[PDB]
Amino acid sequence: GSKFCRFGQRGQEKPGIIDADGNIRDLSGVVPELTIDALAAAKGADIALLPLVEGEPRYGVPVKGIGKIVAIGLNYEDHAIESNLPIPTEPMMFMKALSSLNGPNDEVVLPKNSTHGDWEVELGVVIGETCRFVSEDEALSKVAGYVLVNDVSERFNQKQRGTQWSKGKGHDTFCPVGPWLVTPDEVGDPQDLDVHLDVNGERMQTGNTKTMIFNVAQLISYVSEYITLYPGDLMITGTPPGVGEGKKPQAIYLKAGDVMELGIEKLGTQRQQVSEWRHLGDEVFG
Amino acid sequence: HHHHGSKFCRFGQRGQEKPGIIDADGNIRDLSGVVPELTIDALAAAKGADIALLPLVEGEPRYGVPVKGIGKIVAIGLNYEDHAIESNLPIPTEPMMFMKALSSLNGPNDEVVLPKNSTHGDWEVELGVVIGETCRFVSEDEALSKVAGYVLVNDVSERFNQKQRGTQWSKGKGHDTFCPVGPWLVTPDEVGDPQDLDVHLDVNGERMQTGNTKTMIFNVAQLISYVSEYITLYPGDLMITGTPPGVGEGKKPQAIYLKAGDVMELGIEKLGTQRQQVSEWRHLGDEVFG
Ligand SMILES: [Mg+2]
Ligand SMILES: [Mg+2]
Repeated sequence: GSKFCRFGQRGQEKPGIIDADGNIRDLSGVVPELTIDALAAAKGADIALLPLVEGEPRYGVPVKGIGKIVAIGLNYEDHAIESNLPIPTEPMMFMKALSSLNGPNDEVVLPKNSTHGDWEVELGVVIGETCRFVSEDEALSKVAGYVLVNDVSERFNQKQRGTQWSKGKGHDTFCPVGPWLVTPDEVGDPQDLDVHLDVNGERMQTGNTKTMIFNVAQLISYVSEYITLYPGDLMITGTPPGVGEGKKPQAIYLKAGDVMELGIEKLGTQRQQVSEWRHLGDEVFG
Repeated sequence: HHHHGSKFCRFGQRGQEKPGIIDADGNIRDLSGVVPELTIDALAAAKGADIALLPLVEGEPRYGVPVKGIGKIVAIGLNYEDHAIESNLPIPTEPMMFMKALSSLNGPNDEVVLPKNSTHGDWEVELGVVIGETCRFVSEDEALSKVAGYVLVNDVSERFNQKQRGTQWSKGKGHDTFCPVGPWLVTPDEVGDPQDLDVHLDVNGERMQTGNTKTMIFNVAQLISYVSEYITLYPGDLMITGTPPGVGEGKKPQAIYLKAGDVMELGIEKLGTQRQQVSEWRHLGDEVFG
């Protein structure tokens, strides 16, 4: 067993594992919650003895207890070329507000009066062991698994209200994560995964993680010199070309009624409906 | 449910802190018989506790972060009018925001460990705001009602990592030990007006920063209201609201920075005091802070 998930309504999710047929099996008999500490027991469990889940439940964020999210800026060489930007010599880092975390298929709500909402399919890395000044040679051994991410962005809030990108990155619902935490033995080389994203069934982003400027090991090593990564932390590693902001002749942005569909090889798929802003009340996402 | 305010704290070694309240004589009183931990959800029961009945805490225990469960830290850039004048910077038309990585959180008097090869370490005394109720597109008129209390903060900064390794400030703000918070979570009825509090920070006994929150450009209510349109603030979240003039980076004729052996001492009216000793980098191993 190498694909883990969390299923059910928000705030009520249960731990699960994806069997060889693609069905969810309930892990509640083995571990109470899918946390990083629970991975060893969930990885050792006998799948054929776990009950099948009924009712076609919602996928939640596949790991409970993500403490913070570190985000990487320009990190695809073919993206740098398409934007006519220089190759960064060290990775741009910014924080992806934890309150943006959402389920993989959950509704994406555009911010108030937003006309610059944008998509960013990204490889997410979930840390398994504390990363504090870790060498590049040892970095990948600190990884618990990989996840599919959409780094949803508001380009006006990101770039036209100051120099700090996080202002356009932390909105409610702007970090769909999942549906699977896939352990490294199943993922293989994280630097050979096909990546894609469509909007309304029209392909917008195509790439492969081989063209990352800083690979996952380089990113973990660098980040750990500035910000300690603890088990459960998520790092989102940048996006290939094809974001709406870069479309020619004119940029293309998200609008109400759009449907985003994205996937990364071995990490499953996401589908989000995009809705216009409304006041989301006392809802606590994640 | 009285309207006189409270000074809450957490006391003990790391990972073993207990909930406390400060009495009028400055003693710590043990709250463990009333609530098991000093969380936001615990505040209701904690504020109704009769201080005179609680045990005196003996000895001089370490103060921890005064509230458990801070989920994230939102930080403001330039936000004191006198700082804008001393730096000859424009008065902002909207607040600069960045995120202070949660792993920088530390107790109020805990050692500050400089990152590797740091010669640009710097101090920033700030008024911290702990959120008590969810803030989502909240108006200025209702913002302060969402506040659980106020805390003293040092927004410790590595100016080279902050500004000379790219444009994103968080890279020089998230280092281990770079957000000492405390010693007290002070509820609004005790603080009074948050926009009339004296602020200071000394380094090795020499006064570096002097100010008063009356010169804030965006007041606390305006900051909460603005931030809440871009990022939802949940109970327990911390917002650090900027710093008065006198940071080391701004000293004339030459900037002055932290070095191993330096002592930072800071305070804000009604919020207590902090003291941090500064150390050269070492590998902190598997230690967890906060
Ligand atoms: Mg991104
Ligand atoms: Mg500051």
